[PDB]
This record gives sequence, structure tokens and C-alpha cells, in this order.
Amino acid sequence: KIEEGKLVIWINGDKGYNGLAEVGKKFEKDTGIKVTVEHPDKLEEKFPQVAATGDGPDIIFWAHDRFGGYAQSGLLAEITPDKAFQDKLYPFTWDAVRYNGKLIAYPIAVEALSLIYNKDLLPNPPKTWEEIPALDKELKAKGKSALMFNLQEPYFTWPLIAADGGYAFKYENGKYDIKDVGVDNAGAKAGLTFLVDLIKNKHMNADTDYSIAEAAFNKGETAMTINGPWAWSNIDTSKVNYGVTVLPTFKGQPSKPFVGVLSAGINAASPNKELAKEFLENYLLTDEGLEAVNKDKPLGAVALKSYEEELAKDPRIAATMENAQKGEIMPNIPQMSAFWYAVRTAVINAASGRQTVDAALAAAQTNAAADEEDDVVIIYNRVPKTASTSFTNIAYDLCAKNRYHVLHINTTKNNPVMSLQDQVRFVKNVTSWKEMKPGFYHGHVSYLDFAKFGVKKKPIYINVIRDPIERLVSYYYFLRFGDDYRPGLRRRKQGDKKTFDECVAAGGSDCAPEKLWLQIPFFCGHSSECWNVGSRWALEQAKYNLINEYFLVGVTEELEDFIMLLEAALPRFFRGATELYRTGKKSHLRKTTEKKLPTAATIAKLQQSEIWKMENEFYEFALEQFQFVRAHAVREKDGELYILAQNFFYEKIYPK
Amino acid sequence: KIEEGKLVIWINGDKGYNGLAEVGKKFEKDTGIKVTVEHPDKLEEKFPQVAATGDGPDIIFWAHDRFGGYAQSGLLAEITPDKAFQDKLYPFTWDAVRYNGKLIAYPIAVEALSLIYNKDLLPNPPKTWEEIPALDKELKAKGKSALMFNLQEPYFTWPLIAADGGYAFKYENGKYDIKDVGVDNAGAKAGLTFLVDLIKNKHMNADTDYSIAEAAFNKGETAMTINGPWAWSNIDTSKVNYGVTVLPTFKGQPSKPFVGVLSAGINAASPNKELAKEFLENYLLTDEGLEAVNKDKPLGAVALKSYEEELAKDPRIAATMENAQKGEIMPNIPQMSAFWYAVRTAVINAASGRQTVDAALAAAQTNAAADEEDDVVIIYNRVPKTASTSFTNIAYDLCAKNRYHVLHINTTKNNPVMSLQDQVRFVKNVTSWKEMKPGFYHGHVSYLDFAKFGVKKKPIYINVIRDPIERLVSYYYFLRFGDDYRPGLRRRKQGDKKTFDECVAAGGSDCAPEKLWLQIPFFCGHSSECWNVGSRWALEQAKYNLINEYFLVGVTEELEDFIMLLEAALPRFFRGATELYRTGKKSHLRKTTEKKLPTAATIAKLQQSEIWKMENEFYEFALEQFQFVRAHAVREKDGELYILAQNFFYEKIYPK
Amino acid sequence: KIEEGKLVIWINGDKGYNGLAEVGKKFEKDTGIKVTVEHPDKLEEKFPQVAATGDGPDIIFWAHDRFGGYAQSGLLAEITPDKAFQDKLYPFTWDAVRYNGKLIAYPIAVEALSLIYNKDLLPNPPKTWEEIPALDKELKAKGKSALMFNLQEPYFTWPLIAADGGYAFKYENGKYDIKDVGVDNAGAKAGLTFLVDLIKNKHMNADTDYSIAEAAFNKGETAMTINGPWAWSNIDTSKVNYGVTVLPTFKGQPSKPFVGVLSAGINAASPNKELAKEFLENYLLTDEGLEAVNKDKPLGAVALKSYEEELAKDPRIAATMENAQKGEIMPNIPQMSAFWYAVRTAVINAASGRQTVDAALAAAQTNAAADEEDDVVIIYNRVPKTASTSFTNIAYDLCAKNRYHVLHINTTKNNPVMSLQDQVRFVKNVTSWKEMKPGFYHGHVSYLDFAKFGVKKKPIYINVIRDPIERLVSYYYFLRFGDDYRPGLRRRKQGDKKTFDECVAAGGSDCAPEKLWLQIPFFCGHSSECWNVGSRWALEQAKYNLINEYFLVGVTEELEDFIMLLEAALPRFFRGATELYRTGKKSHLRKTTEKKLPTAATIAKLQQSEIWKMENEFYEFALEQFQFVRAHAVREKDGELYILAQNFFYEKIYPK
Ligand SMILES: OC[C@H]1O[C@H](O[C@H]2[C@H](O)[C@@H](O)[C@@H](O)O[C@@H]2CO)[C@H](O)[C@@H](O)[C@@H]1O
Ligand SMILES: OC[C@H]1O[C@H](O[C@H]2[C@H](O)[C@@H](O)[C@@H](O)O[C@@H]2CO)[C@H](O)[C@@H](O)[C@@H]1O
Ligand SMILES: OC[C@H]1O[C@H](O[C@H]2[C@H](O)[C@@H](O)[C@@H](O)O[C@@H]2CO)[C@H](O)[C@@H](O)[C@@H]1O
Repeated sequence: KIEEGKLVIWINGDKGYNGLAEVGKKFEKDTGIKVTVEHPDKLEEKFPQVAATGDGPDIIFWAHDRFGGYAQSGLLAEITPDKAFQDKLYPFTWDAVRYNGKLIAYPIAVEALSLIYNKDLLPNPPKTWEEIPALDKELKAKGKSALMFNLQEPYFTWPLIAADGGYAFKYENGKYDIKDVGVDNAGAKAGLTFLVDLIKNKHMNADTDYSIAEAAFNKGETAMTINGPWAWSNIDTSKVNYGVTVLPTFKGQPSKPFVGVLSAGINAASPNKELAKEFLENYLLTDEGLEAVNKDKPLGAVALKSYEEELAKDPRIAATMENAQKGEIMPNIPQMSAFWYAVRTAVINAASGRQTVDAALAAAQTNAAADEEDDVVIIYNRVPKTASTSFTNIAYDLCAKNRYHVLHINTTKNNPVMSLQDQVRFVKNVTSWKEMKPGFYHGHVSYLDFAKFGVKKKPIYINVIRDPIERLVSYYYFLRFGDDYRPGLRRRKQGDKKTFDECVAAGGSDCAPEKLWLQIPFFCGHSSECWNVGSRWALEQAKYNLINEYFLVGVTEELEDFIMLLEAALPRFFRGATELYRTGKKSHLRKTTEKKLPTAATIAKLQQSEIWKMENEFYEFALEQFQFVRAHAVREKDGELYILAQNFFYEKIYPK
Repeated sequence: KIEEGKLVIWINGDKGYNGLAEVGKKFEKDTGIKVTVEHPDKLEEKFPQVAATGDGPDIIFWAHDRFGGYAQSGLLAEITPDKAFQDKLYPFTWDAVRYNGKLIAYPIAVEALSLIYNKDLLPNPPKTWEEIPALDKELKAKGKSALMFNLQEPYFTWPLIAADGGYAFKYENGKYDIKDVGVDNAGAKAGLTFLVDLIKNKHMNADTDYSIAEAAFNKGETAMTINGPWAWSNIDTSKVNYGVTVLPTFKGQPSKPFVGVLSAGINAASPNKELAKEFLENYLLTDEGLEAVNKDKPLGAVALKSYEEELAKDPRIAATMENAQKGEIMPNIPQMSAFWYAVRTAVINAASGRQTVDAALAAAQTNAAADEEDDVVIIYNRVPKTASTSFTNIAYDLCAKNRYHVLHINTTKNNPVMSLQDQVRFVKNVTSWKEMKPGFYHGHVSYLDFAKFGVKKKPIYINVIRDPIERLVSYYYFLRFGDDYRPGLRRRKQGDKKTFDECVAAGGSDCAPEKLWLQIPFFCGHSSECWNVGSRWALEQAKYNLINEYFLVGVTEELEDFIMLLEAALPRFFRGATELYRTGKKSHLRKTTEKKLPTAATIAKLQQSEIWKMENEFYEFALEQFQFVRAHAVREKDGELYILAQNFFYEKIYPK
Repeated sequence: KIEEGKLVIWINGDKGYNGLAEVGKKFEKDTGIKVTVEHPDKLEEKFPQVAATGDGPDIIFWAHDRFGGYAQSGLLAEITPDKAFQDKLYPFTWDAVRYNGKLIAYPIAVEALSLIYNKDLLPNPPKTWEEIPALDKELKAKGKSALMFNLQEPYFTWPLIAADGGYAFKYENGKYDIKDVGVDNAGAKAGLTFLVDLIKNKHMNADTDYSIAEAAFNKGETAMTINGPWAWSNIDTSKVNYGVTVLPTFKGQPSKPFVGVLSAGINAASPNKELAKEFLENYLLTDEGLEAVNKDKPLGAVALKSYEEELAKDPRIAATMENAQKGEIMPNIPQMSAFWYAVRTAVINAASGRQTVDAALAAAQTNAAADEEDDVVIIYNRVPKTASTSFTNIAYDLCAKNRYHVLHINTTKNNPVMSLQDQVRFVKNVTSWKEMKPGFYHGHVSYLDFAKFGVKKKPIYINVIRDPIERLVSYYYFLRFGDDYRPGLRRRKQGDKKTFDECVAAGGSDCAPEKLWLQIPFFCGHSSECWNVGSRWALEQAKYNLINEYFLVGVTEELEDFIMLLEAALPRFFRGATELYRTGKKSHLRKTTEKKLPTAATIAKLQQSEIWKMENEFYEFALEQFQFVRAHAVREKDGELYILAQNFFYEKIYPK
């Protein structure tokens, strides 16, 4: 409960919160109002929650980039400083805290990342990134490391990714507004690739975080590091002779760090909006106020003109502004949250090798399109003997880390058709079982249309089918020789020497033409007509459902390409699926132990059947559709497939 | 407003809340904090509401089974007892209050239902249920009754339903989790059936509740009763010589009562989470604390080891544990809420005869699939002369009790096609008119696709059609002889002696082939093409809409089977519809007063028309589809149809 | 935070809030509880917001009409007056504050609009509206005006609109409930038309609001005005000799003002529900309480019997009741909110000429069907050279005032097919970009099915196509002579003298039959089959998507009729589009500078192509469908088209 009468302030732990407390103490001694400063973990995430329920701190401190979302969600109150106060702060800092014309926070300081090197180890810091690998080889030979910085927060990695071309909602002006994100273009790739190489050649270590980097550098174990003004305080204490300079260039271009402005917003639910205003305007935003804070951990270029003129003479601050200017001021639009998450995940995954750079960024471009939700559900009504085991298994292996559930649907005697009441039961489970979302449901069930049931959000359908004949042949020898997944269990007809070709020639049951009729009914659905072997109507309904209801249908013999596309369009589920497939062993699961290729004549015989022609028309339809999707989705280079970067943006947006 | 400084506790009225108050008083005398204990009605339902808005009690008392949902909804705060405290309570009781690894409540006591008989009336209590009918005959002859207990709460009935096979999310373990509900299998039916028979043979009375049972037994009017430890307190006061023993077996199997653990959770919005912890750990969960409570109304087997060793010597407690062990500890997963409602409604309806046991449980299986919502809307765009009056009337008769609305859509001159603007008007009404939900809208309107209008949740469509010719013949004589619904009103052509056959032979207007074109356009929709008599495209669109958009389409001559299926798939609307149809009189409403079967030659003539062929193809398509749904939905036994029990469950769920 | 211990009351600023304060002061002197009365702007809108979050005033004052919605949303607490109190207030006033059987507010006074004239200027006030124009001519010649009243609130205009036939949920009774709105019938039109004429003939001024009317009349500048009892207070101060009489009749019928009852409801979140009850029952609803208030600004006919008997002797109050009785008591059902907004917007737009009366009311009927939401999104995937520029431009010009966004979708090289990953990106943007809603997205993109992506709410699709050949011919000469939109930019083939006919005869590329294949794929979508020139399947999918997914598809040569329909079905977007089209100049944008009609023989040649036949079948299908929609949507009169009024309502609603 936001208590009235006192003030609760939240500020990140890397900042000088102890000094901030002193300003709180001064405030108590002059007004009698107690001021408590706290520094929670995941501050930028805790606030929007604890606050969305009329609770939380009175004043929230954070870079301006996230305040936009807080504003759009009505968690921030509008600040009303009179022009007398507004005039003592730099005009461009007020812009950082302006959302929809209103001022939603008080700016405090300008933060920008700089290169921080060890004078004793590296007399002359490197001007470019390209020269850091050679340097590390020399420094390694002396028991040292060249560079070390937080590879966990995209904040520290972004300067490089953006260097040659990456961006996020470039600041534009005009009668109209524009929307264009750019994390999957050449530049961004060239940048992240360079960083991934640095890890491959062991120049850097993928899981080095803020602390390991700080400790390493502050112990003179590594010549350089990348950090903000707040880090100077601890470096001073380590008697390390350091320097704060411009960031290394990449491809002849400067590193463009996303520049942020530390800001203080007032909680819209705060019953002390006034006391909050008094503290921030008459106490914190004064020379003595900022000094108390800055003495704890440097703020950088304060927004307060009177105190900046002083701090500006600090070489380190000059280095800050130099880098700051080489880059850009972060936007404060709501989209920013999705942007950071997308980029955060891409770097981490690219750095650990879980994803290639192409796959990592293609996914981030997708993930940046909206704030990630848990509301998604995938239904994969697998068709027997189509490599469904291999696939469904990729989901099982990725589900724990990717944070989603996998569930197998088991139907009595493996009947593809559920009763009407069971359909209702199934749909109700899938749409309401919140704890299973996001979820991946798979099973031997023909398509079931969720629309008829009045659901809010339909699930996403995907599938995999293979040539009609080959799947049958596969099911044939399967029943007689088992698989290599669970080799122990002898299948129902183990030890029948009758070959497929033999069965055809002798007109056996398991090789009858009507056994080809399977993939069509699985898509056609739970309709009577669907199960009339050879129905033309069912063949049309099958194609319509495949086109209208299915997200993507791949073919057994092209499983890899299928996974690649899914990893681009549905990263929450298949992020890292390609690498897993390409190097996991569990890639070609449940192979049939013994098989015997059909006869050129045995096939030509099956191909005289109406059932075959139909099931074949269907397969072709689906295959053409997959090849089409792949073709409009990727580009080839040296036999390698790459995900085309986003090819659309919004322009002429009105009003602004 | 959850006031800070004091404590508000909620506990059910059957428990010893007065004794709990004494513990509160002790707490006030040692800390100065006032403690108010209250016992509201529908406690388990009030909490989740009053609490979902940051209000309500500080501490909520209830069996552990519902705390799971409270947890998932963030209404409960995590309890932090140190192992010093955790060790003084039985380990299995802490498991009951564990949800998602966290401890969400303090366990207090173990409750289980036992058979409570009158030593003076029934010296030797019956060992099985099967012997209770004979016993009642003997006891009735002496002015007494054999057994009486609450038939309103499924809690008391469940022991019997579960005896031979019923269950709800059986507790399993392994690398994976499982989900399987079982309230519609043989066992559950055999159990509820037995109970329904006991009411049919007047051994028990369907609307006997907790009070009638307690009063009856405590007045020695009935030899037995089923209740929990809390009931002993009032029995002691009635000078009735009673005994607490094992529950009667059914089919050689023991009654498995759902075992619950009385638990105390702390409100997540409570500003006194600490005072709450102090009260529960140092005051209530102590020998003197539980004793104060237990002296008011027995708690059962307390979770506190030190005090259990004492109470355990009580024969009654031994009987409690005996029954407890014969059964199972209730799960605490969110699904539990839906489970209880489904079972509560099935018993009540089966017991009053509103539903047969099959229909009652088939519906509960459906209703257990998700928490009931009011967001559902059914649109029944009735086709003239297809028994729509009979049907729509079943909705009108069931709507009050089943809690939903029925509304008739009236269109100027009964035009099946609404204007584009009216479609928008209609859709807006149906999707936003919250107070009419759930709702049943019916009227002479052709299919209208809600998808095109950007709605969140589409409505559910159902319909009923009949043979093309017979419906026309029906409409023919209708216009001339009226119906028996409103016999007074003479219809537009009353007193035309021209028979149907006569009209055909003379090529009259009302019997023209083009008048057969009606059921097709009604499904095809509001598209121009639909209304071009004899359009092939319209015949295809009709089938597609029937398959893709309609929940279920029955045929006039099979109205009963149609109702049976709807009562299984949509119980909120049609619960009890079968019984109503089978025995209400208002079953064959609006019959046409006088009719004259067409001529074998008059029909053969209509059947030469393209319009007939098409409309006939449609009817056949729909009929085959209904027969198919019915076939995959029911099983026959002695000419009787039964709803197949659920044939699917989830396995290999990962992670756990 | 609704503070406990005091009382916060909200009342509209036109009422006597200062007098109400005096009652608050009396309450403080007898109980020590401070009472603060405030009068915010947009009170009826502020409450439901500030209150929906457990905050706001303790007591809310407003006419009973909106309290229904407040109730349905649980913002009001039930009032519990004992029959001793209930009996001292008129029974019909308690009905006004009864929602769903419960009493949700205390009634205070009955308000009704009356005609207020200047005795000195207009000795004998006009009995009918029809005689006011002549009167103004006489009064204008003397430097005066005849009538002036608030034309901004539909409250003041409604008496006239309802006079001859307009209504809103007429109060009915019976075993069943009824729902029927009537703002687009003859009467309502006849009424608003009369008012619009008064503005056309400059008898009144469209943007005259409450203040201008009050000032004008109170300065004797205008002979009459329409207002409530609250206005008498200021008129008395202006030494104007005024009289309060019956409202002028229209078409021989009396003006039926919507009668409202000023009511005081208690905030459901209020922690002082008792103090609130004490103040309202023992202080405000007493002779001395109402007198204090009434002395500030007359309340009208108080609900308190004892004090009404006094005030009832006031001629002015008699005039109030006379008008009140000629009209009806406003309903208090939730629908009322939507009703007022719809009517408020129609009057304003009709009065400014932005909409004709027909268009204004047709739209209000549509807008009254549900509370307006911002959640709507329109996607207009424009086809090249179909007048899309003219149309998309109407959106741009109307978006600022109509409060919605317009965005152009730009695809690399104008490719109609997005990649699978881009489709995901696009859909994610459109469904989650909250700040762009409502929105209008337009661009060269073929249909994209949002269903496959598991979205909550699909967007609305509209399009415009034209004859296959003429569009091609248009695209032909476009490339060679440019357009008049951006004449400067010379198009890719500027200065080719080859005519269309010439190109055909010489079998050129840009005039090839396969270039006709465009409108079909645009509707068929992102499927491979769609892009196989001449595919029969694609032609069927195109028709299905046009019928199943598109809201409305118009044809280039009938753009006006298309706009008219959209202005009726989607007023939020196209309100005023017709007038803009009919009189804006920017109506036929981007015309091709030079063209040359094809040859009767050149056409007959193209018409031999399979591609033409197909694309032609499609166009015809779409054209027939548009003509059909228009036909069932409008009526013609003197060559003029009018939107048919709503032709459906709900009857036999059960239960009541
Ligand atoms: O990298 C993601 C993260 O970057 C920024 O956070 C910075 C912050 O601005 C600095 O003041 C300092 O605290 O380092 C942080 C990185 O760990 C964005 O401000 C933040 O929104 C974003 O999630
Ligand atoms: O029967 C439905 C109901 O059963 C249980 O409630 C029990 C409770 O556990 C006992 O302590 C005692 O109060 O009798 C109640 C039955 O009236 C479940 O705990 C409850 O959730 C469920 O709705
Ligand atoms: O015209 C729309 C508006 O009308 C009514 O508001 C009246 C109110 O009832 C009177 O007491 C006085 O304040 O004039 C108002 C008109 O400006 C409805 O009560 C209100 O809900 C509606 O929006």
C-alpha cells in the first residue's frame, strides 16, 4: 500500500542510491517526511507490475526508454514544473521524458557507454574492434585478457550491432510518423557475427556478465571493458590506473551506443505527488542534491545546467559525451520493451551457439513485433510415420528452456475422430488451461475446427506429411519389424516375411489402395464426408483447411527447412530448433529397422488407384505450398539458406 | 479495505469459529492487536472475489483443495515457516498446502467423512450400501428412517460415486505429469445410480440438505448419517448415543471420501502478513491454540504432531483416519473448482430426476473441462416448419433454472436477409449485450458470418432442417388450416380445399419447385449468390457453412437424438432438455391441424426438378453428418442410447 | 484514495453545489465529519473511470439514466432505506433508481426541460415550432433573435427529435421484456431535419452551446431558450422578465423531453457507506436540506413529498411537470450510454452539414448498438488503379476528427506477397499496436488471413476493384503519361506513343492477357496456387475470401455508393465521408493524364483469353454482390438513395 506521509523511492543498484538516501535525510530534516530509498532486482519489470495495481514506490528511477510504456499504461502522473524550473535543465533532456506531448518524468543525467582501459596494461587503447583479436593474443601470452564486458544485457552489445547498420525506430520528423525496426539487416548481422567470432576464438566468453567483467577489470586481469559512468566509483577504489575513451570502431564506423537519460517518474497512484515534486525539484535537482548522489556513483552528464558546467570538465565525462554523440538517444515508445527482449535473447542465443546469427536475428525481428505473450497454443495433429517423433521430440527438448509446455493427446485405440462431446471437452481444456500456456499439443487426431466452439483465441496448427505411397510402405514394414526408438517392444505383426511388393501382388489388406486414404481425412477433419474413402469433397475440404487453418505444413523429406522457417516465425517455441536438429543425434528418431523399396511395377500399380491419385494431388498441393512459402521466405548463398530480412514498414502515418 | 493493525479471519460456519475467537483474544492480550473472526456464506466463493480486488480477510480458512486456484490467481502470499516450525507438523499435511513448489498455507487438520449411527436404533451399523434399503424398510415400520445426509454438496455423495470407479485427476508421479478426469465411467454411474435408486424407493429424499440431516439424526429420527468431525459437537448435545465408524462398502469396494486438510492462507494483499504469521505459528498452531478451537467443534486429525498424539486415541478420530485412508487427499490444482461444480450439478439433477444418470454425468464430464463462463451465446436461425417451435420452447422452459436468456429476433415482414447496416447492428448487440449472456437468440434469419465483423468471441450456431418436400407440404397445409399452437388465428389462406397434389398437378404458386429453395439459402447466408434459386455455388457454400460454422444441425424427424447430444455438449443450455422432451406435453408443439400425404406420383414429379435434387443433396449431406456425429458420440444397449464417456487424456506432459 | 472519516461528494456544476456544501457544513457541526462537495468536468464520464479502480467520490450525483451502467459495473452500493424513509418520497421516483430489483440511488428531484421566453420581447410565446421561423424574421428586424439553446447536448435537442416518432427503448411490460431503439425512423428524421433547416435559414447557429444560449437570453438578446430548473437562478439575477411554459409542438405533436431524476448514489468502494446514508437521509433529503440546495439553483420537482407540496405551487414547476408529463422518464439500462453518444454525434454532424440527416441518423442507429470501442482495425489492401487514392485519402482527411489512425504499408518493390515471417510480423503489429487503434492500414498486399495466427480480434477487410480490362488499360497509359496527383515525377515509360490497341495487335508485354490476372490473386491470398495465372482453384478461393472475409468490396465506378454504405455501417471511420466525397475536390485524385479508349476489336480480342474470362467472372461476382448489398440496404426516392432504417428488434425476452 503506497503509504501517505512518506516517500518510497526505487533506483537500480548500480546507481548511487546511498547518496540518494542522504538527499532523503536532508528532506526529512526540513519537512519531517521520512524518505526510503530501495534498489530491487529486475526493477524495470517489478514496477509495471506492483504499480499496475495501485501500489509500488512513489518515485521510480530508470532510463527514459521504458517510461513511455509506463505512461501508456497510466502508471505515471504528469509532472508540472514551472518554466522557472524547466529552464535550469538542458532542453534536450526534457525531450527524453516527453511522451504524447506530456512531460512524464524529471530528467536527471545522460548516460552513455565508453571504453574503459587499463593504462598500465594497454597504454594506447585500440581504435577499432578488428584489432582487438590480435591484441588479446599478445595479452594472453602475458597472463592477461584484452576485453571483458557484460554480454548478458543487449545494452552493452548494441553499440557494435548498430555500428554497421542495426537500428530501432530511427528518430524521424515530418507531417507524418514512421515505424521501421532494423535488427535483421546486413549491418546488425555483421556486428553480432563479429562478437560471436570473438567468443569462438576464445577472445571473450559467452556467459561473462556485469560482475565478472567488473571484477576482472578492477583486478587488472583484463586490459579493457565497456561500462557506464556509475562503474567509475569501484574502479577508483581498485587503484587501477584507468582511462575513459571513445568506443572502438567497426568497419570504419563508430560504435553507436543507445543513449539513455536517467529519469525520475512519480507513481500515478502515489498520494504524495506533491511531496514527490518538492523532493525532486528543491532537493535532488540542485547542485547539492546531485553532488550527494554523484559522489556515491557518477551520474554522467547531469541534466542540471548549473552542475553540468562543473562535471563537464571531467575528461571521463567528455569521453561519455563523445560516445553518446556518436550514437543515439533511445526512443521512449512502448515498442522499446519488445525491442530489448528480442535483442537480449538473440545475443545470448547467438553467443552460446544455440542459434546462428541469421537465425538469432531473424527471430529477434519477429519477437520485436509485439510484447511476448504466454497466450499462444500450438496443435500438431501428427500423421503416423512422417518423422513426427523426430519433430515432437525437438519440442520436448526445447520446452524447458524456451518456457512452454508439451502434452501428448491419447485417444482410445488411437481413433482420429473425437466424439462431439469430447471435441467440446478438448477445446475447453486447450483454451482455458492457463497453466499449460504457451503449449504444444500433439497427437493422432484429425483437424478440429476451434471456430465452431466460440473461442476467443484459436490455436495455431502445423503438420508434416509425406508422399502417400512411401508413408504406407513405411507403415507396412513398421508393423512387421518395429522401430529403433523402442526396439524392445515387438510390433503386432513382427516376423512376416511378406514384402510390400508381395502384398500388392497378392492383394493383401495392409497394402490395399484404400489404406492410402489418411492424410486427406486428417486435414479434412471431423466431418462424415471426410471419412468416405475417395470423396472428391473431402479432397477439396482438405486443401481448404490446409490453406485456411494451418500455419505451416511441411513434408517429411524436408523436415530441416520446415524447422528453419518455424524458428523464424515462432521463436518462442522453436528458438534453437535448427541447431538441435543439425547436431543432436535425436534427429532421425523412430526409424523402421528393416525395409524393402517397392517395385517400379508395384508402384505403377498403386498409381492406377483413384485413392492414390487423390492422396497424391493433396501431397503435391501441400508440397507446392511449402516450396512457395520457403521460396518467398529465404535466399540462398553457397548452398546455404538465409531468412530474408523484414521487407515492409509503415509510412505516411497520420496524425503524428 | 484490508485494515492494517488488526486481523480479519474467515472460517466456515460449521467449524469452531467461537473457539478460534478465543485464540484471537489471547493474541490481543499479548500484542494489543485486535482479532476478528467471521464466518460468511459461500466463503470459498466470496474470497476469490472480494480478494481479487486487494480486499477481504487477512487469513482465509478452507480445505486445501481450493487454495490452488487462489494461488494461481495471486490471492495468496507464500508462507515462510522455518524448519523448526515445519518439523512440528506432519509432513504429508505440508504437501496438501504445496502448489508449484511453494507453501501457500498452513495446514491445520485432516478431515474425512465417516458413517455416524445411532447405537440405540442401529446396534450394528451396516457394512455395505446394498443392505441399507432392507434396513430402512424395517426402520420405517418403527416410525424411523435408516439413513440421512446432505445430498446437496457433492462432498458427501462423492464417497459412493468414487467407490466403484469415479475419480478426478488421480495423483501420479514420474518424469512427466498426467491429466485425466473420470466422472462418466462405469463406476461413477454405478455409484450415482445406486443413490438415485435410494431416492426412487423413497429410502432417501432428493432435497435433504446439511441441516435436515443433522436435525433428523440429532433427534434420533434416523439411524445413520454421513458427516465430518465438526458435527460431533452438536451430536454430543443431543444426548444421542452415537458411534463413528467406517463407511458402507459398495460392490465389495470401500467408499473413498475425498480427504481434505483444513488450511489457513494469508491474503496476498494483507498489510499484516507478519502479524498473521505470528498468530498462526505461535498461537493457533500450538496445543493450547488447537484445543481452544477443537473444544468448539472437533477439527479431526490435527496437523500438529504434539496435539495429534492425544486426539489420536479417540475412537472417532480412528474412524476418521480409517475412512480417510480408504479414500484420497483432494488435489489442489485449479481444475478442482470446475470439478466440484460439475459433480454438484450432476448429483442434484440426477437426484431430482431432471436428468438420467447417464445424461447427468456425461454433462458433468463436459462441464468439468473448464470453469463455467457466462460469455457463451447460441444463435439458432430456425427454418420454418421444422419443429423449431418445439425446440425453441425447450430453451424457454429451461432458461430460468439453467440461468440464461432467450430472445426472439423479429425482422420486418420476416425477411431472412438483414441489411448490411442491420447485420452490423445485430452483431454489435449480440457481442456486447453482456446482460443477455449466456444467451439463446432465435429467428427467421439466414446464416450471418460474425467473422467479417472483427468480433472477439463468435457465437455458437445450431439448426434443424427436414426433408425439402415434406417441409414444403407442411408449409402448404399450414397456410390453409393453421396450427394447434395458436388455433384462434386463422392463417392467410384458411379454407382452400386445393390439396397439395392438386396444386402440383395444376402448377400452382405455393407448390412450385422454386419454393423448395429455402434450407440451402438459410445456410449459404447473406450473399447474393445464395438467393439465386438453383445456384450450384450456393449449394457448395451451404455445405461449407454447415460444416465450418455450425456446432450441430439436426433433422426434424430426429429431434430427440439432437437434444440428447446437445445436452451432453452444451449442458449450460440444455441440461434436462431430454427429460423435458420425453415427458412434457409441449414436445410436439405447433402441429398443422389438417394435412394430406402427397401422391407417390406427385412426389416423383417434384423429384424431376433441379431445385429438388439440390435441396435434397443438401438435406442428405446434413443427415449423413448428423448420423455420423451421433454414431461417434453414442453407444446402444437394449434400444437405448448412451453417451460415450471421454475417450482421451493427456500424457507425457513436460515439464512437471 | 477514498479517505475514511470524511465525505467527498460530486455534483454537476449547473446544480446548486454551494447550497449542497451548506448541508455538508451542517453535517460537520453535528457529527464532526468534514464534507467536501466538488463539481468536476465530464462528471458522468470521470466517475465510471476513477471509480472502476476503487477510488473517486463517496457520493455521486447525476440523473438516474446513467446509474444503470454504474450499477452493472459494480460501482454502486445498494441503498437500504427503511420503509419509514421510503414513504416520504414519491413512489415513481424510487422506480427511476431501481436497477435489477435493487435500489441503487436516492432520488432527489425531477428535471424536465421547458420553454423559457422573454415576456418583454415575446408577450405570447409560440405554441408550435413551425411558427418560430417567421417570428425570428420579425425579431431579427428589431436587432433580436427568436430562439437560442444548447445544440451540443442531445438532451436539449431530443424533445424535437422525439416529437414525431423518435424513441429509445420504450418502457413496456409483460411476461417478457423488449428491446427496440428508434433514432432512424421517419419521426426522428422529420424532427432533426426541422432543426437543421433552422440553422440553414440562419434562425439558429450550429455551434451555440449552453453558455452562449444562457448569456444571450439573460441579456435579453434572444426571445426564447430551452433549459432546466437550474437555469432559473441566473435568469432571476438578470432582471429579465421571463416565463416558463410548455414546449412548442411539432407536427401537431408535443415535444417529448427525456425526463431525468437527479439521484445520489453511494460509491461501492466507499468505506463510509453509513455516514453517506446518514447525510442523505437525515440531512439532504429533508425540508431544510433540499431548501439549502434549491435556494442555490432550483432542483425542480423534489422527490421529497413534504417539500414538493410547497414548490409545486410555483408556476414554473407546473410548467416543468407539464413538459415532463408530455415526455418520458429516461430508462436507466446500460444501453443508454451508447444511445446518448450516438444521438450527440448525429445532431452535431447534421447541424454542421458534415452529414445529411439520413446519414447522421443511420449512423447513430448503428453507433447505438454498442458502446464505442477503440479496438477496431480496418485493413484495405488496395488494388492498383481502382480509385484507391481517392478513397484512402478520404480516410486521411477524416481521421483526425473521427479519432483514428491511418498507416501506409510499404513493401520492398511493392511485392503483394509477404514472407511467412513478415506475415507474422505484420499480424503481430496490427493486433498489438494499441496506440494505433482504431486504425486504417492500406497497401499493395494480397489478402492475408489473420485466423491462422491465433489472434483474438480479426481486423475488418474492405476493398475496391474495377473491370479487369479497364484497370489494365488504366495501368497501361499510367506508366506512360503519369497521373495528376504527383505530375512532376515522370513514370518509368514516359513518352511511349504505342497505344493500348497498338500493343495488343503487336502482342506487347504490358498488354498481355496474363496481366489481367491481378484482382483474383489479391483476394485469393498468400497461397502458392493463387499465383498460378489462370488457376481455377484460385478463382474459387478468391470468391470465398471475398464472401467470407471481406466486410464490403465496392467497384471503382460506384465509389460513392460504396462510401455511403460504409458511412452507415462503420461511422467511426467514415462519418462524413459522403459529404466530403460529394464536395471536396480531392474526389477524383490520381487521374491518368492521357488515355485512349480501346478498340471494339481490341477488347473482343482480350475477351478470347481464359485469363480474361476468369478475371471477368470474378468482377461480376463482386459487382453482383455489391449491388445486392446496396439493394437490401437502401431505398430510392427521386433518384436519391436513403439508408433503410433498422428492420429488426427483440421480442419475447425471458426472463424479465
Ligand atoms: O540491455 C537492456 C537494458 O538496457 C538499458 O538498461 C541499462 C540502463 O539504461 C543503464 O543505466 C544501466 O543500468 O545499465 C542497464 C543495462 O543493464 C535500458 O535502459 C533497459 O530498458 C534495457 O532493458
Ligand atoms: O462438496 C463440494 C465442496 O466439498 C468440500 O467442502 C467441504 C469441506 O471440505 C468440509 O470441511 C466441510 O465444510 O464440508 C464441505 C462440504 O459442504 C470442498 O472442500 C469444497 O471445495 C467443495 O466445493
Ligand atoms: O444530452 C446528453 C446528456 O443528457 C442528460 O444530461 C443532462 C442532465 O440530465 C441535466 O440534469 C442537466 O445537467 O443537463 C444535462 C445535459 O447537458 C443525461 O442525463 C446525460 O446522461 C446525457 O449524457
